[PDB]
Parts: sequence; C-alpha cells; structure tokens
Amino acid sequence: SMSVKKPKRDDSKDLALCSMILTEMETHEDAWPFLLPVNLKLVPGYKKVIKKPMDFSTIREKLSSGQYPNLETFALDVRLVFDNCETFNEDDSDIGRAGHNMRKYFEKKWTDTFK
Repeated sequence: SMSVKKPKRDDSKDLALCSMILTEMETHEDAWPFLLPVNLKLVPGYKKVIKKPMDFSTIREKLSSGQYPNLETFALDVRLVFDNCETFNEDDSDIGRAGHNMRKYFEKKWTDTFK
C-alpha cells in the first residue's frame, strides 16, 4: 500500500531474456504454423472465429518496439498463439500437435528462466 513495498525484484534483464526465449521458439522445427500471421483472406472462418490473432512475428515486432509493459504481457501473447491454435485445429493434425509441442517447450523455458 502507500509507502509499503515488497522488496524490488530485478526486472532489468527481462527484455533481453524474453528476446532469447522468442529466438528459441522461432528456430524450433515445429514453429512453422506460428511464424507469420494466418492469412485472413485465404483461410475461411479464421477472421470470424479467432477474435485476437497472434503469431511469433507480431510478438517480435511488439517486443522490439516497447509494446510489452512487463514480462507477463509477453507470456500472455505467446500463450494466445497456442490457444488460438487449439481453437481452430484438431488435436490429431500436424498443426494441432505442433501447438501442443510448442506450448510445452515455451512453458519449460519460462519456468527455468523466471521461476
């Protein structure tokens, strides 16, 4: 509350470390469904169904231009990419499996880097 604060967690490396995580997600062999925005002209149903499209290139541009206020807003967008994937793709599909694999990969790096 006013003039009463928990000790200051060092957040000065968060930007760099989120960048490194994102690099590792970009270079994973199963990243291909997530590298670029879904083409809303060419994929029937996506625009109406997926209210907030998100992809790695869009996260990279937001990161690089100071559009994440903190490391949690960054994780929310990464998780959005996987939530959208599960919304639109059957579990038993190449893209559906890619999404589960990438979410696992992300969550481990996130815990190891920050928890």
